Amino acid sequence: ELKPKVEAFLNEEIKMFINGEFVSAIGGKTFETYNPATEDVLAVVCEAQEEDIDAAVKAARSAFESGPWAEMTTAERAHLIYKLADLIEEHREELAQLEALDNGKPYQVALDDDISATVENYRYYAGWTTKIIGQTIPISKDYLNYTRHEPVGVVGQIIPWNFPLVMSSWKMGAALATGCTIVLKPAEQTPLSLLYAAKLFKEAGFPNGVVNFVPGFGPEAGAAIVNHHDIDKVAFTGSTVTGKYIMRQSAEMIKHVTLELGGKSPNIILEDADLEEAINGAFQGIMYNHGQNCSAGSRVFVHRKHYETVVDALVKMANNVKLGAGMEKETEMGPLVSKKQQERVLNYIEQGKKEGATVAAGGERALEKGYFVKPTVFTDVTDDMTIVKEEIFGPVVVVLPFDSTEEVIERANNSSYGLAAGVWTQNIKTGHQVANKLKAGTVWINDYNLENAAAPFGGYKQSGIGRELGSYALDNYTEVKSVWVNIK
Amino acid sequence: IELKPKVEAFLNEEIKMFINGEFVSAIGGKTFETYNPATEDVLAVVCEAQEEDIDAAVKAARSAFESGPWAEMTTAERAHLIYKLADLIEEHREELAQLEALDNGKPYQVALDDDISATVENYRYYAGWTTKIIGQTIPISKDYLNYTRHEPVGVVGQIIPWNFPLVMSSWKMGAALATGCTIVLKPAEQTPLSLLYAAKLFKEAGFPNGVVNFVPGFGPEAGAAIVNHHDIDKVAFTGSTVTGKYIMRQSAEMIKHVTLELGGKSPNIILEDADLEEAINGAFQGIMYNHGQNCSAGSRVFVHRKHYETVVDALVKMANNVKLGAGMEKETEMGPLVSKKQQERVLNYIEQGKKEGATVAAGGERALEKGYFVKPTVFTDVTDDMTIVKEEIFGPVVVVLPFDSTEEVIERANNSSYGLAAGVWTQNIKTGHQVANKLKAGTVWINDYNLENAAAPFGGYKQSGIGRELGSYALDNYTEVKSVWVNIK
Amino acid sequence: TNIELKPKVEAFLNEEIKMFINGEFVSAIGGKTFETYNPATEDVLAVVCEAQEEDIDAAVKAARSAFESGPWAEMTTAERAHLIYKLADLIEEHREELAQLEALDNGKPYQVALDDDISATVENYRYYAGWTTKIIGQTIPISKDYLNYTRHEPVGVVGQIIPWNFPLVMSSWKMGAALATGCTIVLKPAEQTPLSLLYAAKLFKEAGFPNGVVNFVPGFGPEAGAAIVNHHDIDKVAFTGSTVTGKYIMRQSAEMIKHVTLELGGKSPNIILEDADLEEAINGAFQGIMYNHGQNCSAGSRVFVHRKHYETVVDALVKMANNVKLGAGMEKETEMGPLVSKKQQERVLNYIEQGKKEGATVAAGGERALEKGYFVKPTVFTDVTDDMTIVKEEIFGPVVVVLPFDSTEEVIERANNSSYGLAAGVWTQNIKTGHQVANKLKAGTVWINDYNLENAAAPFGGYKQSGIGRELGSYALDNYTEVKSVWVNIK
Amino acid sequence: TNIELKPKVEAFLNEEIKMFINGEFVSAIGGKTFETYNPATEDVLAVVCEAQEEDIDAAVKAARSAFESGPWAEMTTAERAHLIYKLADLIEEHREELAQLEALDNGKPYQVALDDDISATVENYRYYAGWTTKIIGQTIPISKDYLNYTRHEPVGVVGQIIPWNFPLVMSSWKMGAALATGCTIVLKPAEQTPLSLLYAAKLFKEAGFPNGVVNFVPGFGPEAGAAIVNHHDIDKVAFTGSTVTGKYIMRQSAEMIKHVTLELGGKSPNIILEDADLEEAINGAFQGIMYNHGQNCSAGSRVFVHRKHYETVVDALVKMANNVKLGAGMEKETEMGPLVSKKQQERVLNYIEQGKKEGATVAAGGERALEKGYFVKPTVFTDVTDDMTIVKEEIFGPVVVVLPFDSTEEVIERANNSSYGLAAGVWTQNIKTGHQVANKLKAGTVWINDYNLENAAAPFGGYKQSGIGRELGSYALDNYTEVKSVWVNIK
Ligand SMILES: NC(=O)C1=CN([C@@H]2O[C@H](COP(=O)(O)OP(=O)(O)OC[C@H]3O[C@@H](n4cnc5c(N)ncnc54)[C@H](OP(=O)(O)O)[C@@H]3O)[C@@H](O)[C@H]2O)C=CC1
Ligand code: NA
Ligand code: NA
Ligand code: NA
Ligand code: NA
Ligand code: NA
Ligand code: NA
Ligand code: NA
Repeated sequence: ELKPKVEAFLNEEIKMFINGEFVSAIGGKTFETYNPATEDVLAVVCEAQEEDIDAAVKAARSAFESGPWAEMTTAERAHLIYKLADLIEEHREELAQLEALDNGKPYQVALDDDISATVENYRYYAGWTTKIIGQTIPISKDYLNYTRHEPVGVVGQIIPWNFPLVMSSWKMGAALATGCTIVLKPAEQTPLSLLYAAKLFKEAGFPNGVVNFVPGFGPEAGAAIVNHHDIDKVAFTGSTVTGKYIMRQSAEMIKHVTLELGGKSPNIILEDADLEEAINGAFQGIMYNHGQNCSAGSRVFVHRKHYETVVDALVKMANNVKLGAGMEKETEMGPLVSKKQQERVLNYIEQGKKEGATVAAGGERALEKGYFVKPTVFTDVTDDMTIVKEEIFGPVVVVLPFDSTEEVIERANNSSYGLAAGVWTQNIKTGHQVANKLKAGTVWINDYNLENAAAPFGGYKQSGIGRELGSYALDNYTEVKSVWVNIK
Repeated sequence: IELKPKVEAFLNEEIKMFINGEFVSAIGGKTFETYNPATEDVLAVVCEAQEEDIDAAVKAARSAFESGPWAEMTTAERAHLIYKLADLIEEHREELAQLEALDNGKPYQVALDDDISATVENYRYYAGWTTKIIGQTIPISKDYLNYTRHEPVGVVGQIIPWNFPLVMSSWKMGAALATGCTIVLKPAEQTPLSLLYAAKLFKEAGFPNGVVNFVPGFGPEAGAAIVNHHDIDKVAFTGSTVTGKYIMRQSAEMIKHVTLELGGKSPNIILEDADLEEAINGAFQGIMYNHGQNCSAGSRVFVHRKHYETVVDALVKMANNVKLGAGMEKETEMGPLVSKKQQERVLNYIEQGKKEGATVAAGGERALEKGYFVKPTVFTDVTDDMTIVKEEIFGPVVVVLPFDSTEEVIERANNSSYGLAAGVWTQNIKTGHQVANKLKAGTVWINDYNLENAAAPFGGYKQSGIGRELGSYALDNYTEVKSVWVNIK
Repeated sequence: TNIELKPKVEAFLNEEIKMFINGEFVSAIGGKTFETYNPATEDVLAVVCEAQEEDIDAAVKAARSAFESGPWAEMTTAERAHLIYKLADLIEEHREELAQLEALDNGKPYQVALDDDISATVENYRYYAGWTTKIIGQTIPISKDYLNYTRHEPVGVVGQIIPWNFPLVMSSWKMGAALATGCTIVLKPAEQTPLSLLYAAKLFKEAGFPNGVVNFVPGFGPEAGAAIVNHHDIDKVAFTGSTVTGKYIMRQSAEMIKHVTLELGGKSPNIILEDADLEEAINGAFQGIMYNHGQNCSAGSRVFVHRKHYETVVDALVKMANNVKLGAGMEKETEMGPLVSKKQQERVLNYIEQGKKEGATVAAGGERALEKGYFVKPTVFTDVTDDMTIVKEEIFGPVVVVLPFDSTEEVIERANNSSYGLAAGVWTQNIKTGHQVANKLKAGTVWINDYNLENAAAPFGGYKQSGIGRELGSYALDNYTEVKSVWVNIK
Repeated sequence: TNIELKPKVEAFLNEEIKMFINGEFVSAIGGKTFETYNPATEDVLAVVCEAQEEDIDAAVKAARSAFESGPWAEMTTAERAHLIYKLADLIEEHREELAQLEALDNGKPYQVALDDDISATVENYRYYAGWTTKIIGQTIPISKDYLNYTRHEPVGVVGQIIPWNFPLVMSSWKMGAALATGCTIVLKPAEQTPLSLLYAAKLFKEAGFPNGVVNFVPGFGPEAGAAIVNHHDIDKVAFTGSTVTGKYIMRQSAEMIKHVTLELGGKSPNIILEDADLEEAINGAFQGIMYNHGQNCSAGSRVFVHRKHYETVVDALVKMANNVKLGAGMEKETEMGPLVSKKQQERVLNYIEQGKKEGATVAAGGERALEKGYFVKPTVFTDVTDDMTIVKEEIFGPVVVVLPFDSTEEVIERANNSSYGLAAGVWTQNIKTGHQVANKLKAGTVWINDYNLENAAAPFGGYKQSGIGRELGSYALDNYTEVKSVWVNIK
């Protein structure tokens, strides 16, 4: 049941946020975001067009070059971010509702995970503002040599629909900590939590233009950000094919890019694993957020000695999953985010059936309505298949037996992807050895799907370029200047 | 200057490629010619890497990265190999400086004192990094050990231009090799000699087979095969902004990390309170160093109105007094440009200048009987939207602009797609740092110009580059950060 | 015209001031109390519980327990960070109260306490709260056979002793860094200035610090102080004060092989070169020594002036000194309050007498001021030589010596010819001179065309006998940690 | 079977061993000399000039001048890096000669001196040579009004005292770091082991070090030693040795507010858990203590064993103990040499006697060995309790105590119940337990499924009474630096 501030918010046209003001599109167009558990329209939103992206970029450029954002001390900047975090925490329940409704995930996990992490991320990054240090370099008695880590300037950010608010925080936390200004676009299907959070940027005291939110569609608002001549740097998270596109376009202006694409991450259960823990880790690893997770462990490699114990257990778990609307207290898994996604993963499940794999559970849709799909366990698979090699992005897992550690490493690494990996073993040497050999940005030994503001994440190979979170994200938003002072 | 015996021996034969630790000819036998730009005579004939050879280099590098000594070796051991390489280059210093003078055209004494000495210092610097490329331990929670590993990216493909051939090979390889990567490297068709000579030293220093692979040839074939290679993990390139676009565009298809150092049109600013004597020398050397074939050349000298007339006079005199000649002639101060193609390209820029109405206060035409030479040139009476004021010429051509206020010169300096470097001349402590902070450029020299060192990073803002070379910074380009979480609950 | 007492201050002062141990406000085990005075009036400001050895022992046991188990030991770094953040928010909420206490107890002007001290306190906790999640060790690539990593672990129970010149802010320098690393604390404010800290204690409780993570033990140097210094179970010591007392602390710490951090005095030089911007340099020179009544480690107590400008600077510092409005801290027109105590006033008056005895000239001030309170007139000495006591020794009063010089090489040699090396300032418009002279001065901090600037992010401390180690900045964290190097065989 | 002397070693020993001060080899000012012995034969190995207080003064003046002016003060970081690298190349070229001196002078087996000590020396200089160009300070973004930056300056003239157990390699730990930062050195080798260092001195001269940058003063603790510790012009001190002497060094340093780095003893525990890999763990336990004849600060002198495995490990260590081939270092079959001196033999035999007196069982060894030279049989004590003197104190001989335990919580408590805290080893195949137990042990270094691993890149040092500070790694550089924070007003 709706919180009064959520009811109030949804009782009207959702404005975009530009130069510190809530505004309609210049051309006046609007679009609809739906509630995926019911298919009804949830809200009507102002539709950012190229001309609006261009007003936003002008606002961001002004805030970066002159005014309080440019003049502020690092402590002052830090306090703004810290105050933002406090405000988000205060509106925690309203934001969790907005995510549960717009995105579809269960309210309680949006609150406990998503919202909670957004808060922590902004607090972490506030801490960095006064610590982005450069170097003094002893080279010669004749010169003072030093580097300055300057903000890159105006940055364009594109956010997908699977962790809407949290992902906005990854991107913004680091960029704002360096002193940049932002032009950010949420996904067409999940613009609500961010647009609601814009009230909190204004209230925390952000100067006008520091952040600008332009909801809209990829090919118009999206592309306007990527192709914009006055945007200094771009960051994107999405499909590998759209990633290729952003990079291609960014080339035209020798523009730095940061991308986090998808994956087909392996979750490995070795013979000496703690089988109880590994099975729960294997199930959560794919099923968390309905499989709508870049780093989902969509390949559970299990040691031949435990294939059957595991495959059984995952089937019983997969059946037990209570599907429902996110705003229902008993819902464990919600629906996918859109009809397009629902089709897209149903078409993977069949494409896989037509390829010869068999279904130990799921493989269809769920409930009377909503963009739902049953949690699905595939069995009898081969490394060359479509469903083994490609990111499905639904709650579908392929389980593969193996007979040697050297084999599982080779097969785990035989992929164009390399976002993440899990390794379950109790042996100290094996766990480090294997994690060392896996070609992925993040490896969890005896766990899976753990993220924190302080630990970087991202892909090797076609899973991305660069890293998000940690100190590391900060380098994406900086231009290093080397100053030499002749003191001969 | 007389040829060294080891140079003579080297040029007395077909110049071979280096792949998998062996000197070899192109698989299909093709060869090409490199010239002596001061004479136009062929200097040597070289084996010509084709796509298939790049394929062989890449497989050798893949194998040396995945298994064998370079993969097993301690950081100390890798470091010592790199240190032994530097000692060897130092030993062959005179031979290498000769090759560079003959093949590139620059004067022998500066190749020795500058290029070859910097190459040695860069490898020594980077050897020191092997044992210090540290990751982090991150305290987050009592229930986990969190740590990062900075792993070498793998096989890296590198393309270097022709203006600082040996040194630029060192910028690239120093950092890559320090992280544990393996290299497929392509020198410019115009200047493959110093690199291919130096290959001997990689072998003798004890590099294992395939750790480094040198494939000379042409951009459209050898270059493209590197850029497009499915098994090359990361690429680095130095050159024109236009080819840079190409490289990044191509790298997109594989989600491949890029490092680029492109051109510039760097401002060199003389403020009113500058030590005008030192400023004049810095202005002149900032453009004329290496015949202007320098990314960071101070190609736009901005001069406070009060001093404009005075420094234009001096740069004109200095221009007209430089001794043009063959690099291997001891009286030479400036050699020719690198190729007929560059000589015409630059000449074309000067014509466009005159035609756009700028004045030629000095130079403006070719020099001597043969060779790709161009007279030092000073353009005057110029304006911000002129082709010559805005575009990288890459020859010994300067454009001199007067200005009236500091806010003005900052704005006009920054009004460019480029942002590689800048010079600021002032004796005031506040003005010098204030102006340096406001310039959009990777490197600013206060009361100096054109200084590089292994320890200080270099690169561009805007369309002058992505990423940095030199210093600790370069290392981040050759690494993949891995975050490991160990549940200890 | 009086600044009106804050109701919460009045309430605080209306009762015995308790100490803080294991999360509770308590009296001393033996019931002793001591008096703290208002140095402007000489009246008693409050009666405060006096910590004895037995009380330090109780605080150390509490701290030990909070470090070894309990929430502080189990909390994530984010959670520890949030505690620090909220404590800085509470400090800010009580900004006026805490500034009135500084003014009343220490003597300094209220507006300065507010704008400087309290605000710096707040920022210092905010800064350090940011470091909690960022205190990182290394992964070291050595060999394929081993995973090599280091951990920067909190050293443990830390003993901290704070002087009286910047009471609250000094407590924050000490505690912010240490708390950021996960340490637990036993801290002693100065006998003369225990109030601001004991009031602050309400705020540590309110923010939610677990029991015993911080422990405040007011009292005397020889009983409470020495008990901290000499305690078998305090893992590390931090101190700021006199160079003589510093020696004692290090000598005692030798017996347990205990890491020590110390910030001691100085005789910092403030150098005006020929090409200085004279108007800015005169103001810097005057504030450099007069700020906080000269009760400042880094005070530019030696003003070196290039021969050309010497007389011009002397005349200006004389006029400025004579124009200072002295008065109580809690009075709005006050620009410079009294010295912290009778003993300190007597100490500086003696130094002035020595200066006169030794042949120096009192160009201005040089005696006590007003009817009541520990006041001393801002003082300017001329006709001094390098071998004089007043030029070599820390006075810790609003007293300055002015010295002319003829060359840069000379001033650098004279500035460095001292046992001290806390700070220096250099005034010159020339880019090369600025940096060259900063490079040559043996001081932990050098201000070029400024003076007395401090920030949470920038380290502070002494060369030579001005100290060991640094406070503030990232640097201050390493004094609070032990480095553990872990080798994991992965062969 | 004797290892044949190298011509150069024979030529060196053929004469009086000179000291090295201001780039030249010279006699003591007062003509005094002392004898260093060969601990396997008890014969005099060489006569060496004995540095007095007057000699140390000469060395300090030389180092001071080298630090303040001349080539070392003007060299670029690359140039100073090159000197370090060349020195390492020279050490490598004389590897056999240096390993022979170590064996002869210290008594350790030649092959070990070679493969270990002398190769670690080389690598240690190569490592620190690489740091020369990378000792960076910070640019700190604080305000648009200022450029804030720090400089990590060399502290200056550093006094270094090194013991006799790893002569040459210890000199390298200390000088590598301190030389990388740009400091100058006054170093003293142990009375008993001056040869390898004085021989090495030729290499510093040959590598091209400027006059005075390194100065070697061999002699005695209470004369040459104390004079370093007490010199007014030495800016920092570093010492390795006994707790008791460490206390003295820190007490003396207090007088000048001088930074101290100390590595003292330990009683390190080597823990074998129930799921350990027993074969690996037994070898590691045995080597953990027997390496270098037990003359090792980090020696696993307390072998803790899980009850299940206690008797198996005891029998195994008894058998290995009695199988070691004792002999001269210069004899090819030698596995363990003598102790360094009659005095050290008398001390360890004393300890063994006390062990027997307090009720412990000598399961093996426990007496002297051979007919001449300072040998002691590898010894294994059982039937031991935590409060015995041999369990608590550092023996510094090839003596070990074996103790069973029944829970992991118990062994952490017993291992940590010590004033020492140098190192620990943990043997277990479980990923969780390894890290957990490593995290809870209070030791500077923890090896998981190994023991006695050292590397230039990894820090080493003690918690508690085992020391202050760290050596090796990037960390060791901080000990040789003074941090200067520069503020440039750019308003
Ligand atoms: N900042 C700098 O240091 C440099 C800037 N430039 C800029 O470029 C201008 C023209 O010179 P130009 O050499 O034509 O510039 P390009 O950018 O085309 O070439 C730069 C280098 O890249 C190689 N190359 C060319 N095409 C490809 C390709 N498709 N794939 C991979 N590699 C390729 C060339 O090899 P090859 O020589 O074999 O053809 C050359 O060594 C110069 O006047 C200057 O403005 C050029 C060089 C360096
Ligand atoms: Na929606
Ligand atoms: Na990639
Ligand atoms: Na050529
Ligand atoms: Na008081
Ligand atoms: Na000191
Ligand atoms: Na001896
Ligand atoms: Na200690």
